[PDB]
Amino acid sequence: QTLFEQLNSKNVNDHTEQKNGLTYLAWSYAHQELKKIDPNYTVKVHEFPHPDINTENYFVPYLATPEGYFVQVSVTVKDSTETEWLPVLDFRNKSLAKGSATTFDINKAQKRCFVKASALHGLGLYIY
Amino acid sequence: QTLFEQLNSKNVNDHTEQKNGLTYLAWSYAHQELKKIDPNYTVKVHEFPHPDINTENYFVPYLATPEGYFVQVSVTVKDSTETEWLPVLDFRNKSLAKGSATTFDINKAQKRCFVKASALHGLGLYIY
Amino acid sequence: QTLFEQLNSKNVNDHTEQKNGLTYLAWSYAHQELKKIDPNYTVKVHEFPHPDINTENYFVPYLATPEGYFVQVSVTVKDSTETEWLPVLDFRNKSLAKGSATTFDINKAQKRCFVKASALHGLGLYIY
Amino acid sequence: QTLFEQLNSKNVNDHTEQKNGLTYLAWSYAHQELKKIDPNYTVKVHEFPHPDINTENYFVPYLATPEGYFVQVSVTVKDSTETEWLPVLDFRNKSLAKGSATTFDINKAQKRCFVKASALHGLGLYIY
Amino acid sequence: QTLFEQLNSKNVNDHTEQKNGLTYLAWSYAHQELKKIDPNYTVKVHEFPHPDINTENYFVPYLATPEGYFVQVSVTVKDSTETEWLPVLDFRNKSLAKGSATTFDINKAQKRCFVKASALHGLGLYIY
Repeated sequence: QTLFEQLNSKNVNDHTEQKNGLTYLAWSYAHQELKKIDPNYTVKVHEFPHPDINTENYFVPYLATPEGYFVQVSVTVKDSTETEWLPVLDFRNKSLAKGSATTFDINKAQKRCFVKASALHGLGLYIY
Repeated sequence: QTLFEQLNSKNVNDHTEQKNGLTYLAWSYAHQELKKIDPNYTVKVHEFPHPDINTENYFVPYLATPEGYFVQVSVTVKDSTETEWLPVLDFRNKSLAKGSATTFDINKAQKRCFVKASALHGLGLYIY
Repeated sequence: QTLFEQLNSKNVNDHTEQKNGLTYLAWSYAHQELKKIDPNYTVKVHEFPHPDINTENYFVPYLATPEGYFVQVSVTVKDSTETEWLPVLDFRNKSLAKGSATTFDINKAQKRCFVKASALHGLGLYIY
Repeated sequence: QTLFEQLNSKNVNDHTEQKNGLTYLAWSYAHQELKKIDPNYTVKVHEFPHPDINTENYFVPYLATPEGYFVQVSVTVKDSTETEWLPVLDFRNKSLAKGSATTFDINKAQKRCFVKASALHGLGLYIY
Repeated sequence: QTLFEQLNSKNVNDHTEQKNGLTYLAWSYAHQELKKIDPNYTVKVHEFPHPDINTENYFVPYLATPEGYFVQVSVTVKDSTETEWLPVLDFRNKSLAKGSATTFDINKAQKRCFVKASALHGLGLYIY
């Protein structure tokens, strides 16, 4: 068949967490399923220059913008790349203004952006 | 036949949400239908220099203008590219002035601009 | 025959909205009719430097002038290009002074300029 | 015969509006008559540097002079170009001083300058 | 015979207006008579740098001098060019000082300078 249809036709319902009334598939499950399909696949978290620090060659792993925070994750399986963006959010799914976000929030957003970019491939597309 | 007519003759009415009295087709449905027609298609969100931050090589994913906010999405299916613009808007469909928009608003506008650019292709043109 | 006469001899009266006592043909209808005649046609919205912001490589999609706002749309069907200009206007068809226009107004003016440039081709010339 | 005589010998009286006691032929009629004679003809609205704004590569579609406003339209039919100038005027046909003209006034003057330049060709010369 | 004698021996008395006790032949009549004699003839309105505005590449269509206003028109029929100058004047045929002239006055002076330059050719020389 094809990668999209094979991956799309799977049930990731069992490995999900209901937090805030939303459904999330854990990254651990996503990491193994793609690993099975393709043994060698790449996950890259983009790094962007920081607006406040002017030191040269200083690149943080997230985008800080005057309006908030952004993350980017690029998942490449079998020579196909799917990029994704996401806003960093609170535990209550509310936006975080400049200077109100901790490093633990960014890491959670980075992990969440990975499982969503994988959903651009057939796996668990129905949840999003 | 042709891509426009094939895509135009589909019913996307079932997968729609009535919010504020407007009809919207979910991106998830748009992502799969184009994926079926063409296995390898590209979605690109344009990035523009930011008016307030003067750091070099700093590119946000939206356009901030003294009059408001703009987003752009370019969808390429089978070597044909359809670009689209849209204003970032509130939950009540009202405009957001400079310094009043959160990152969650931009992401929603980005997703909405994707399904509208896909409607430039035959799919779900009737809604817009 | 010829493109002008074929396009000119059509009834776009059914797909019109009477707002403020003026007659407007919806863009959706214009997008499909030209798409039928020519499968591959281009719509380009011109981008102009902004008078107030001095950042380099900053190009907004409209013209802000000390006297008001202008938009431009270039529609190319079958290797023929028809450019058009229009003033951005209120819901009451009144002019908007510098600093009084929202991004929702510009987008409406951009869509309206598209259907008028298409009317430079035979389609719906009688309305304007 | 010749273009001037053919075009000159036409009755554009039916398609005229009596406003302020003057006679005007609508642009829509002018656009179709020249289109018939010549399928491919060009209309160009000249763009001039603006006296107040010093930004580079900033070109408005009208001429603002310390004494008032000017517009220019160049109509080319069958390899012959007829340029024309006109002052931007009020609804009462009075002059507009620097800083008193809206974008709606400029557009009306641009359309009027087009039908007058076409009158340099035989069509509707008698009105002016 | 010759262009001067042929053109000189015509009666333009019928197409004249008596304003302020002077006789003027309308431009419309002049435009058609030369058009008949020569199908392709050129009218050029000279453009001069403006004394007050220092912006580069800014050229108005008239000459503003500390003593008043001047216009120039060059009419070329059959490879012969006749230039002409004229002062911009009020409705009462009085001079206009720097900063007292509107764009409507300049346009009237431009049209009048055209019919006088044509009178350098035989047509209607007797009036001036």
